Amino acid sequence: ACPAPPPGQPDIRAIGYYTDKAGSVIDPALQQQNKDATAPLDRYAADVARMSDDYLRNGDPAAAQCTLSWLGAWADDGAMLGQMIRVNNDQSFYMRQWMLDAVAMAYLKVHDQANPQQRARIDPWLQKLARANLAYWDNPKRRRNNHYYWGGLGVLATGLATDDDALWQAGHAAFQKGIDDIQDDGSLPLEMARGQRALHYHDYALAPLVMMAELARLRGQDWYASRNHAIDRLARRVIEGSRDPAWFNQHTGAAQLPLQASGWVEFYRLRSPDGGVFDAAHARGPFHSPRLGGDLTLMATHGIVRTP
Repeated sequence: ACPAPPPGQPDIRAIGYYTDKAGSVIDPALQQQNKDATAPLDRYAADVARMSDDYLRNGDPAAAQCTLSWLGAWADDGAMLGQMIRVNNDQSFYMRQWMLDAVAMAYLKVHDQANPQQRARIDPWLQKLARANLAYWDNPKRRRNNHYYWGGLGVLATGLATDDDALWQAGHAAFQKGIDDIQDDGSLPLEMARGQRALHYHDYALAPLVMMAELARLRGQDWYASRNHAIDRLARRVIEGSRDPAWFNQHTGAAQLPLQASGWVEFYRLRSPDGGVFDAAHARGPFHSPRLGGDLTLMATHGIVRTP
């Protein structure tokens, strides 16, 4: 049957772990403190991705029903709509954005099996989560780096799964901020500030944008073109940096930590002129990222959704 959903807590208390302004040197103790305070959150994101994956893999509505049941349970519970407790930075907000990405993607993947009683309980929950996140970004004091783009993913997914065109435009807007931040050398001036993790965060900035561009395709919309294919520039710099960190290691004062490019390559393999460049990355194996929707290999090959 459907296993019992964990109780949904209406509060996030996450902890920051970078020590320096570059957001590069992890404090392993504060990182293990966050891993323990966000393990219930991650376990649910993994569980709703896993079951949404299972429905895609074999069509079985039971996995889609158990996914919808868990989401509606956490919607009833008002999960994550509480106080985002500030320990040493905005990690609790970040965590809500990433959890929104996971649950909104997982809803999406199983949305063609939802009763009208499921949508009515799930849709206002995701729309509250999304508008709560957008409100953080209404403040011009908040620098719109990769966090803005990751927030865009879940906002956009909610707008698409709830048929909310103001949330769709909001997502599209963050995507456009991404593509417009991409310089002619393929870099991103704010992620170039991450020192050791400049490459890492370039990759981190790409995955949501690519993923946003795929949700666009679900409405029959090609956003990969924008700004003289600026996403091709950013993708180029990431994949040619996962093998050759020399450019980042030079352009940043710091030496890079090796990168295995994220599962966005699963999708961009099918969209670039020479998808062959992504053969090594592809071979590193089936990519799973709940925050990015789950089984990216599955969704790249057979589609984020079974039916439109």
